[PDB]
Amino acid sequence: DLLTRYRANPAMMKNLKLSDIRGALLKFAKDQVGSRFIQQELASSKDRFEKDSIFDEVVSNADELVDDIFGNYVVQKFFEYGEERHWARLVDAIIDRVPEYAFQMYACRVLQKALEKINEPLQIKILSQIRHVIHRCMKDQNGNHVVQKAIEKVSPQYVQFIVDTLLESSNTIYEMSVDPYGCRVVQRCLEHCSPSQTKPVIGQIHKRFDEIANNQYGNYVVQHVIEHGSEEDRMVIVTRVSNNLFEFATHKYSSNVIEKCLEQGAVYHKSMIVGAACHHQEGSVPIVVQMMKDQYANYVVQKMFDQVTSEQRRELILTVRPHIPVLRQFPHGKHILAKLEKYFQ
RNA sequence: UGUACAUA
Ligand SMILES: [Cl-]
Repeated sequence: DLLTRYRANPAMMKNLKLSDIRGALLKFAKDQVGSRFIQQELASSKDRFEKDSIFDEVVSNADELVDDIFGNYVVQKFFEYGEERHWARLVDAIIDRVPEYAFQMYACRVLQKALEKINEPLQIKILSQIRHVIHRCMKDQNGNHVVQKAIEKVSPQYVQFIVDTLLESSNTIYEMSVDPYGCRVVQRCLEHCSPSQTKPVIGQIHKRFDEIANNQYGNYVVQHVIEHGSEEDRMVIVTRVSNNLFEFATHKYSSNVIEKCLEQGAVYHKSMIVGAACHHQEGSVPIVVQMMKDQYANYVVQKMFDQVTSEQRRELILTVRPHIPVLRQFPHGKHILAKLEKYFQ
């Protein structure tokens, strides 16, 4: 009603305050114009008691606001000015339905904002609800962002249950690594968890490495292992890539994994890949020249020339050059061997 | 000539 009146001429109630809303918070918070009023007031006010004047009403109506298209923004703003006592009341208002809020488009942003802002005891209280639904939650279109947020903002020892969920069955890190949302959880885990946690997670990735490497989402998991795994992980991967260079290079997704090995590898890593690329089986064209005729592997050769040492390049040039005008015959060869003219002049 | 990552 005051809402319906304020909507008429908004800049005509320019002296409206937060405590003039104190019975209409629900209607205001669920209204496009009303929620923008509340937010603009919370951001401009330097008055703790005006802000707290509707806070009791935000708490009382929280469960109806957290998954509202406009109310979720209102609830979130009340994490921006508290300390623990103010954060604890908010968390209590929602804690019991956190298992559902994590799956919801709007309410999941309240859960993320809470983890962003509240102290660690309160974070752990939110995670204790997530424990119940964590497997579903990891690969939910909404739930994965809450799990990602947990891994980024909570110390590693209190997300152990998330890591143990990735390891809950033999096929779980595979299942997660090929899921469009699950794969982001795996990547956050490789970025932020302790080596005690990432070791068995990476161990499982190695077991089904080829499959994950050529999956449209798993290839990012493998790339994150190359960057965030141990020196011994990079060695097991470069070694396997080198031994199967042509097969990795000629497939859509796994070709990016070689490029990552080239980009992040040390000199001896690059040496093993160039070595495999230049081996000439007594009855065949060298692997590198075949790679240059392939829709994906030609980009891998280009990445090679760009990242390897001059002496490793010399080995490539001396193996390619007895076969070039034979390569211009091929489709896009003109543009392929032109991008490499820099190294043939 | 070849790949992702969410709210008015
Ligand atoms: Cl949804």
